[PDB]
Amino acid sequence: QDIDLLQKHGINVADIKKLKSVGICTIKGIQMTTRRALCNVKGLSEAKVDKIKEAANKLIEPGFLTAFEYSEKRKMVFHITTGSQEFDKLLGGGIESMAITEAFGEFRTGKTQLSHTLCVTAQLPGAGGYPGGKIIFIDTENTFRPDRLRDIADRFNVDHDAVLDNVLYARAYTSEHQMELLDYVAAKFHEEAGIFKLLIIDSIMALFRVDFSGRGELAERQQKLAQMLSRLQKISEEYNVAVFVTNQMTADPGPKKPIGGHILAHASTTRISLRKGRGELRIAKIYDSPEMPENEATFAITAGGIGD
Amino acid sequence: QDIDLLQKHGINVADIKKLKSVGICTIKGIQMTTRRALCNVKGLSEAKVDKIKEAANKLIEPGFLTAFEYSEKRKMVFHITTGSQEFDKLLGGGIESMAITEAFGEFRTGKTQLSHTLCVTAQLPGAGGYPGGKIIFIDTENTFRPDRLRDIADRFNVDHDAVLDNVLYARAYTSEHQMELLDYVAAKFHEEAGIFKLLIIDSIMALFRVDFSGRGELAERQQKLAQMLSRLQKISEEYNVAVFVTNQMTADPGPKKPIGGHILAHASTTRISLRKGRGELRIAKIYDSPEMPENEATFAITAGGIGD
Amino acid sequence: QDIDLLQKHGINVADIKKLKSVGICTIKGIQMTTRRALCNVKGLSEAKVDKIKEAANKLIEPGFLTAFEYSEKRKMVFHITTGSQEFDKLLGGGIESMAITEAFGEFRTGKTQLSHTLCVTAQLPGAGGYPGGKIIFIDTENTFRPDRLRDIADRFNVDHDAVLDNVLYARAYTSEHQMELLDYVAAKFHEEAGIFKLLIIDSIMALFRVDFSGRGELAERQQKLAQMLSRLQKISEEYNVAVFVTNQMTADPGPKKPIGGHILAHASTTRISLRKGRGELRIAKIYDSPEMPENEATFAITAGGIGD
DNA sequence: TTTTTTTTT
Ligand SMILES: Nc1ncnc2c1ncn2[C@@H]1O[C@H](COP(=O)(O)OP(=O)(O)NP(=O)(O)O)[C@@H](O)[C@H]1O
Ligand SMILES: Nc1ncnc2c1ncn2[C@@H]1O[C@H](COP(=O)(O)OP(=O)(O)NP(=O)(O)O)[C@@H](O)[C@H]1O
Ligand SMILES: Nc1ncnc2c1ncn2[C@@H]1O[C@H](COP(=O)(O)OP(=O)(O)NP(=O)(O)O)[C@@H](O)[C@H]1O
Ligand SMILES: [Ca+2]
Ligand SMILES: [Ca+2]
Repeated sequence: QDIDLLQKHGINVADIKKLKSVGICTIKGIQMTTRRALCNVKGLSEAKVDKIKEAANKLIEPGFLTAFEYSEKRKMVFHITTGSQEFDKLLGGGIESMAITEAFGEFRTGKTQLSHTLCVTAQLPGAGGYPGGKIIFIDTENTFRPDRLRDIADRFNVDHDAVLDNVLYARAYTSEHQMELLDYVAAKFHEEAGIFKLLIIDSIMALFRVDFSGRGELAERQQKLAQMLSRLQKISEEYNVAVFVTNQMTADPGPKKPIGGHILAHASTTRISLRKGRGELRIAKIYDSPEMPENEATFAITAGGIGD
Repeated sequence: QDIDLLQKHGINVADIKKLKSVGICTIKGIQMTTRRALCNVKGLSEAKVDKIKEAANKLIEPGFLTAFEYSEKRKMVFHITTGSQEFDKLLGGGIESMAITEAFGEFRTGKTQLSHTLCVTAQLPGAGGYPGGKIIFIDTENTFRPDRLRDIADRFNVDHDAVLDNVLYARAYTSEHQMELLDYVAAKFHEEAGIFKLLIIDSIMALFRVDFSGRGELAERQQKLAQMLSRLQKISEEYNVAVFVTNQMTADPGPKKPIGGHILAHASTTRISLRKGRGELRIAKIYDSPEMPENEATFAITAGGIGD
Repeated sequence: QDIDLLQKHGINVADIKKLKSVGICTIKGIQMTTRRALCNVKGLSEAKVDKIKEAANKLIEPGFLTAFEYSEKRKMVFHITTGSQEFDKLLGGGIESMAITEAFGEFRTGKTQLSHTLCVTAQLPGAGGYPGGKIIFIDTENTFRPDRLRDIADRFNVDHDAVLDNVLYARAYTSEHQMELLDYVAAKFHEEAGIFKLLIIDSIMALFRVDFSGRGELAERQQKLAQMLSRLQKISEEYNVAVFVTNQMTADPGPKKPIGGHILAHASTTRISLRKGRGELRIAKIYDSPEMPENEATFAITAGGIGD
């Protein structure tokens, strides 16, 4: 729902352009920002504020739904399969939409091999009537290889040009670019309404470790990180996409432990750990999930991505 | 792209000299440093900060590329061959640019024999139209021998004077010099734009083991090390060179294990282990690589470097 | 190369005496110690620290040399011959300066017979214009015999008094004395500038085996040892001497193996093994060397030292 | 909230 539906509610059209200057295009963007993010960042009068907060209430309802009539509103969620059959039974059918799925691993356990398989598998028609669409890949470690996507595209028998032209790409150079680029992701989702399906970020803490070193900067690091994860949760519901996030690990003297404190641990919905086993086999295990229990499976990082 | 393109964007020329006093010469140096590294280190003001961050946006784009149109931007990456044919098929053609390749070994497995061969092989025209250029060699163990480069230069039939005058050299005496010298490497790459090709460091952890001994100094050791590896990754993309890094090993009581924790293991792109086999034959094996699988080969440390 | 050249750079003369109280006499002693070894061991302000680190930069250059112009700076390295002709062709002319040469053996293979020959041979004029000088002998096993040096001094036809007065001697009683005595070696090299040539230690691990027994003290043993070997490498370049080190052996159930783990194996430059053969003949073999290949020779421990 | 070290007989 675009924002032009409010100028017929007595709002000036000049207020429509200034709401687009801060990054608000849809009517749910009004319902997520506070009154403090409009009054004290633009600097308008507070009579100018509730005139567009009253106009947003002449729309999608304020109130309550039953759990039964909400459950049929939850049918638009899809599941993007990962590439192997046992790994989908862990997650319940693959990587869920309207959520943040985080898969951390130690050193070589296939986290950019998993993100390269999803750049091909999310373009194919699959289970539940999922039609497939374009993909945005924000990079952090400089480990995206386009000719590695060719080795996976011949396993599913898809042509070379259709795979690489449906994958956007941008490298974030510092931790300010990781919050700069999320303005261009929200604008890219807004134009082609309903085409994009997946947003893959590589290691989100790969740039926070080196830009906020020490203990005197720990309080700012977990505050610039929490404002990013709340933005990723809002984008994932405003436009109905799936977010996949790679994480790193540290030791624990007093035995590993994921980087990022309780703030990354609470905001994430699904948590997977990849370990290394027999040769080219990896072992995946669910820590945190609202519905799936703790179980294990086995990968195979082959020449065509992740298999069995 | 030099930094003089911003004084035509209303910036004072006095701001150009103070940006050079902290080590920023190119326009990508602006795009990598934060706003906190300019405001809270140098004598500048807030309003003085976004005036040069707005001027840097009137340049190379912020936005997104497709993977297909990015793949032809990835043609400027080269590959420096190592000296033997089977060892190049492991890495995919040799040591890649825009990356950090780390080769660790146990005790005598040819790690300064491999770094002496690259001081000759990266000056010769080779595969993919790679023209060859100068080389910077930062030393840590005091094991660089100039008359050892003569024994390798006669194998490729190159004169003595042309080999030794295209190899710079500096010994780092302590772990502060390893971060001091990387200012002079960035200045040396900046003058002759496009001549240097390789940056070889010897054992980067040979000075961190003895300057930060104990467990009360483990937290500072892995924080001064992470700020160095992020600088090596930035230099390797700002000027399009290849970084080669030697590492040592420790035991593992509970069987070897490389020195340097998960921080060196994540920042490195390619990981090679050299073992000792039959006599003068060594055995190389890939652990970590974004594209190449785990396979093995065989060396021969001869009198002319590494052969077959 | 004394430290008085900094009081003409605005430094107080009272700072000159406190730098001598911690063992810094030459300008290269500033270039090897960190900023943490001056700030947190003396307890000065950190404005007092960079005032002498800026004053040390108005001196011998920071920067880069070519390999050709460095190769003529490597002409001051000498070679101390061992006493037999075939054993010098292994090492390339004898025991090199600016390095650490370690010769381990099993039980009776002539390691204090080799260290007694070098107490005479390093006082004689030899190849490459090497003039000969005084010798420091740190003992660990109580096996230095002065009247054994007389039997070797008549083979080279040198008088008795000139041999014994050019050999200093001190016995280290425990593993704290091995780090205590290296303060007096640095002071002895500093007074007669250019007279001393050799520093012979006997078995450096003969006192670390008995003072750190167990596995609960293995982590401290290899950390007090690594701080000693980095001090021996720094002294060997600060004053241009040669270091010779004797080592012991252990078994290997799962066949011998040298005592001292990967830390002694990496810091050592040249590694020789002495085996026993036909009667009074021994067999020497190179393991680790940056330039010489693995080859064998034969000794003869005669009544006048090592011969052919 | 952050960060792994180190072979013996
Ligand atoms: N095409 C391929 N076929 C088979 N195995 C591969 C292939 N590419 C990579 N591998 C293996 O996959 C592992 C590396 O995968 P990768 O996704 O890079 O792990 P990673 O965790 O991302 N590395 P890092 O970023 O440092 O944590 C190594 O074991 C490689 O040998
Ligand atoms: N003057 C000499 N003439 C001939 N043989 C000698 C003489 N002195 C010692 N030896 C022999 O040399 C061997 C001892 O040499 P030595 O250098 O002490 O070995 P070592 O390894 O140092 N002993 P250790 O310190 O316990 O390992 C024995 O075989 C002696 O018999
Ligand atoms: N010119 C040469 N010809 C043949 N073999 C050689 C030559 N120079 C060295 N070697 C051998 O190469 C090995 C040493 O190579 P080197 O690169 O020093 O290993 P390294 O791992 O760097 N040693 P380290 O630094 O302690 O780990 C030994 O086996 C030597 O015998
Ligand atoms: Ca990765
Ligand atoms: Ca002895």
